[PDB]
Amino acid sequence: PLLQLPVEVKKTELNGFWDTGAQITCIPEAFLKEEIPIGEAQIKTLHTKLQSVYYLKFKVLGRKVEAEVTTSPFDYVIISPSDIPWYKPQPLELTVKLPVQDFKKELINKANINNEEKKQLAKLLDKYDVLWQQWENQVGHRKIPPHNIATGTVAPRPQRQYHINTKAKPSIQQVIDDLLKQGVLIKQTSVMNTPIYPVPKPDGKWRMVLDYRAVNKTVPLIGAQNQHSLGILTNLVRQKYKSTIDLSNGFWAHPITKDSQWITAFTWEGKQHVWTRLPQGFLNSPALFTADVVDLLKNIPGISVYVDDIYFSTETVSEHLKILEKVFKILLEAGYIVSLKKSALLRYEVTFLGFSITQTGRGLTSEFKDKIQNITSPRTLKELQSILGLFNFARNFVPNFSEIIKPLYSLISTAEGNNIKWTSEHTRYLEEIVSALNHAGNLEQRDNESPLVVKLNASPKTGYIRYYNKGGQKPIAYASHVFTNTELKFTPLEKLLVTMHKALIKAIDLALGQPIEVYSPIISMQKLQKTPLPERKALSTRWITWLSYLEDPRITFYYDKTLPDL
Amino acid sequence: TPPLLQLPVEVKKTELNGFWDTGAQITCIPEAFLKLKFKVLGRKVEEVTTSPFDYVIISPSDIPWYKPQPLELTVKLPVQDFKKELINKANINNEEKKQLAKLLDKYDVLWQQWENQVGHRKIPPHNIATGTVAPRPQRQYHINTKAKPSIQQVIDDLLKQGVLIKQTSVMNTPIYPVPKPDGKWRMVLDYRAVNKTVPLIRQKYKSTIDLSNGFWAHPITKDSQWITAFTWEGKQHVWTRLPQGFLNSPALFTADVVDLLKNIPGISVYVDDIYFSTETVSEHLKILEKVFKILLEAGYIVSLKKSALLRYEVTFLGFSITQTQNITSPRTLKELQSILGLFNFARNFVPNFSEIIKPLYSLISTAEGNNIKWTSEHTRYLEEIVSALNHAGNLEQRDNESPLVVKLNASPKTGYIRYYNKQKPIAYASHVFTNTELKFTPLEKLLVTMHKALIKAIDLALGQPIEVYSPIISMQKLQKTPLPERKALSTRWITWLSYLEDPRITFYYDKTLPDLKNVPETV
DNA sequence: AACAGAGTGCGACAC
DNA sequence: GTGTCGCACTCTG
Repeated sequence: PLLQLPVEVKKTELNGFWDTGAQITCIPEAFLKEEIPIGEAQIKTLHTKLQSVYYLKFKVLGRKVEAEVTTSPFDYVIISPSDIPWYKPQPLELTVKLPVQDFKKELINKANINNEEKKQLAKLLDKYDVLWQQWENQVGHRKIPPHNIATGTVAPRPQRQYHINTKAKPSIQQVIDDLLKQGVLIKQTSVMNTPIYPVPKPDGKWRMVLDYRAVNKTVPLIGAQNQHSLGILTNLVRQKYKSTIDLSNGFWAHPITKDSQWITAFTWEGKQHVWTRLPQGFLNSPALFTADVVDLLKNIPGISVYVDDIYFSTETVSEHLKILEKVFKILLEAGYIVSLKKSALLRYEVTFLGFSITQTGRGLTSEFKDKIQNITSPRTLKELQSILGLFNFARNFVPNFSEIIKPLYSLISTAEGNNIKWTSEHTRYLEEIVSALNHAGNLEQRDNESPLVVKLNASPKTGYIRYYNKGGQKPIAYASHVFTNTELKFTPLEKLLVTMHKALIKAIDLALGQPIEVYSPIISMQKLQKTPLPERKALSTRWITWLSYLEDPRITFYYDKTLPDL
Repeated sequence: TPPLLQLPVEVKKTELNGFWDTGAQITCIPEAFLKLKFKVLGRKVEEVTTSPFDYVIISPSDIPWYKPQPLELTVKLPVQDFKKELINKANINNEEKKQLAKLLDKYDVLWQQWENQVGHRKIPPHNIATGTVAPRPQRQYHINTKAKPSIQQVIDDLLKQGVLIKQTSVMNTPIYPVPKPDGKWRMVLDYRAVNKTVPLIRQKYKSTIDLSNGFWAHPITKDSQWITAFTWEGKQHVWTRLPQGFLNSPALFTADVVDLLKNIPGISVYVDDIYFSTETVSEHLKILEKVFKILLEAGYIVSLKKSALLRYEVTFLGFSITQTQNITSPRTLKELQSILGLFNFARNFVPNFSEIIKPLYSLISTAEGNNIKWTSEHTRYLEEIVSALNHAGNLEQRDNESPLVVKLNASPKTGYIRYYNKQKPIAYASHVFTNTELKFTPLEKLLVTMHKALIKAIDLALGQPIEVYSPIISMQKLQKTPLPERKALSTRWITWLSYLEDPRITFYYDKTLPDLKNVPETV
């Protein structure tokens, strides 16, 4: 199974894709630049442009052929099937077929559109039936040149395979046989060999990931920075109708060069196999994959893609359906497929990257709220760091989070070894955290076209910070700073100022080039510049940071006569 | 009428940039491969030799199917309307003005007719990875969505010319966008973490011709490209040329034009501008053709919009190129009081200061209230204190071995800088604020007087380190700023970042000499 | 016995 | 003191 056909043009060799939807064979423009056009016809593209028809001879699979071609936007050949009536690809048969008709039916009934709009929806999914995952372990075929992932200078030491869990050996076995049939795996001896280590899932199945740490040591990390879960969450748009589309087995769609394949080798039940697409557990497999998908969809407005999960939102369902179809088409020509089960399209609210995007705003999921009620008091340091780490996820949703978490954070230094000094008063602290997070509010998004309002204030012990959009009533996020020992000795103004400094470090990124406005209990900034030196208790290096903000043009300050306290 | 362009090549599973020269029928390729048959643009054919650089020369006789086309970007500037403006702005005699128009039109290949158009120097490419330890890759935050299509069009244009290519690198530099005056945005590359790992490298008729994006005309070697990488729309983009914001890119840029024009006397280039002056209009036009020819042959392109010529007045280095201390008397006690503070530094290095300064103290005390009476004799006793300080009073000569300390400050209408040597100063400075500068904020006033104090500083330094002392604070914070709070900077602080990234000069704030109300200099 | 990003705090050592 | 940079844990795909 090639699923890409060797095509030879002008004594050169490209790849030809057999497109049923191709009314005409296209061809890269570099080959038609010397030929004479024979006709002009409107040609269907993603963005129906009028192209010119040619007459060219070439050969596919080695057999001479010839017909009417046209210029292609890509470096590969789109093939009208009528141009090669002798060739016919066979269908696709793996192990377990999925209930794709059930996936569609489920996805429509959950859709928040009307019955007339629901019909428009139902037609669209039956139309792109070729786009949805139809078998277990079905992989797409990305039409990009293969990656050379073996960018190393020193060779890695081969690993002896260690123990595979017996409970996983049937699950991997089907995957390997399913991946072998689609050409993803190849039986091949190799210099390198790495251990296959399945990771569990909530369902009885198991994942194909491998201990690639030895290989990872000899390969440099790709420096691209295209995963920012917070930046997406804080900057996505939240109109009426929202939807998420989950790519399926995205790694296994990116081809890797043959010379780069040996580094992926692993041993399974006696024989040594070699990956052909980006394997899982490899250090550059994320950065390479997520680069391609985020590059593909950049021009789709209002979109947000995290690795293989795609969110967007519009106000009217009519536009949502147009953009949705545009997305499906871009994925299909690219060679990607979509898991319909993992995705949900058209709802007043949907959960994205661990938060629920309700019609009112970004909030904590019910699934998370159950996660935190169901914790017991910790017994070891690792347990303390897990309860702390889970709590930390929700930090932005309560005005004074950094207070109630401090008594728990302090317990890890006083603890010696893994044993910890938990008290009845300590458990009480744990309960207060959960109740505030239980009753925690709903968070706003960042208006990328409006100034950033940052309202700050401080008490003798800690300093509080809330962010808003100019005139916005619900905050984007909460923050607060516990004054350390050295900060406590500061004058009340210097406490306000070290609170402001810790805000602006964050608020500079939050503005996205917009202006910034500061509301504070400080009457005038100019009197602060001339505060007597025998009055300022903090060091001079802390006062150059604070005074520098008065010189930044992107920020102005304001006095707000609201909520003083001490 | 835009000019020709290069073509992508690839030989033996190796990606390379390729260039077309009409002359040679012998292609040449880097020798490292040759321990014949290869593809260019996708089509493949076979007669080569070795090349001087990592670049490839193609034989045009080898690829008949390829006929180059005029250069096409996204936005075409009105080249003729720029040409007529420089004609109409030329305060020169009319028949000569028409003759210059004829010369300007003759070189439609030197001017830029395309937004974000780049040139190309046939110089050997620059090895800019001259550090020893690699910079730590840097993280990136989400970009303002309104800023993306502006930057995307700029990147799309740079990709089509081959300036930017999509390549994965080990390193990564942040990118932050900033508003332009119009509705578009501008891309900034925050190369500080990169910069810290690499070693640092007049008459009647006047004119200023300004090269356009000269940085992007300098090829950089292939093994030095990885360090320039930034991540746009989730893919890493690598520069094939000197990037804006790199350390040694301004130095390597202007060092090329001064040597291009080394044989022409009287030139004065600064970063991106070119300065020439002549006695007549006949000589002025003869040098234009001489200078324009060198630029074309080398490979730059100049923007007619940003240039000015044949004017009795031009601007250059922030000043006015015209044709070919002291104060004003005080009115209230506040003016006189800020005078005493100005010269309070001099009590240390001047022997007879107490007696000269005694007039001032007596006037402040005798006249109660805010209404001061200052006799016309007091005005003359300041006339001596000015002239006494500048002439020769305890002024040490510049020591070429020691670093230079410069303390600057400004009044509302005038600016006052001074220079020491790591017991008394070297020399003094004075700037009167123009009508545009007079409307600035006191910070902005105190800021132009630093630029000007720094042009003389780099002159009087003779290469030594520099220490700047001003009432500007964020200068010193920007100098040493901890990396958790590094972040992005506002437009004004970028130009001074270029000065700041210099490991030789250091900025300080000392809090001395306030003078909010000092009467201006004499007219 | 896997990967990458985001986030947080702690903590030994630097200066 | 302020500051680096490695570690721990959590979340996301």
